[PDB]
Amino acid sequence: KETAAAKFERQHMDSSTSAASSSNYCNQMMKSRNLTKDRCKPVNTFVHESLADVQAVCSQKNVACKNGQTNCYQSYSTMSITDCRETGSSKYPNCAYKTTQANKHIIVACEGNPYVPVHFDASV
Amino acid sequence: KETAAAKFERQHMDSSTSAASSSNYCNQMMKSRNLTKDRCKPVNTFVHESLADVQAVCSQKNVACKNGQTNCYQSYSTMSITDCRETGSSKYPNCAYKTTQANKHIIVACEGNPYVPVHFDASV
Ligand SMILES: [Cl-]
Ligand SMILES: [Cl-]
Repeated sequence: KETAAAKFERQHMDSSTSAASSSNYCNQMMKSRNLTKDRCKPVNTFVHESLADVQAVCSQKNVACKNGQTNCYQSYSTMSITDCRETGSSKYPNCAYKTTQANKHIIVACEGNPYVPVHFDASV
Repeated sequence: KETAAAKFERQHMDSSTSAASSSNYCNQMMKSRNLTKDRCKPVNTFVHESLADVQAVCSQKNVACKNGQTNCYQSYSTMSITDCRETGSSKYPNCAYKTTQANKHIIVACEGNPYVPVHFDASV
């Protein structure tokens, strides 16, 4: 079984690009990170910063999670992110995504020792 | 019982200001929109655009909702928004919120006739 920290890395980290460079970014990344294996994951955000910068958010601003838990943290700075969301034309196994690049604060849930991101809650 | 459309208006519309003007915006708005009545709503976004502009999103870009439903729409343009999230010092009945102003696309779920926003899904 994949650890929670490792799943977060796979689903939400893309440190190898500064930003989405085209409309096809999401189609490509959703496939390669294995998020379209048996069904199309409807919504998923990738963060274009170093793993260290994202892990650091776990010691930044403590805020409520949307679900009411108290282990969420909001980045002090904005980060480059890409939101991927299925389009109307999307139908497994032919998943199709809209790519939206933005620079926003991120909010992650953190857990464990070391205390690291395990869920992506939202961007602001 | 409040209708779904009316609840969306109460929870998510603030057309009377162009933007949050101070750190106390959320404390004030969460109280006055009756979102701290019996418990502190952990997270809530207000949109600083006309009701008509927000309703119009229901005929803009169709995208997946985070929960996998297909009735979500992403605004073509960015909108002024304020995210309100409970802080660590927050404890009912003394709710306390962090105010974060941003200009982002909004994503809403739409339902009914007329086809209007009934949930705020996310911002991008
Ligand atoms: Cl996500
Ligand atoms: Cl919200």
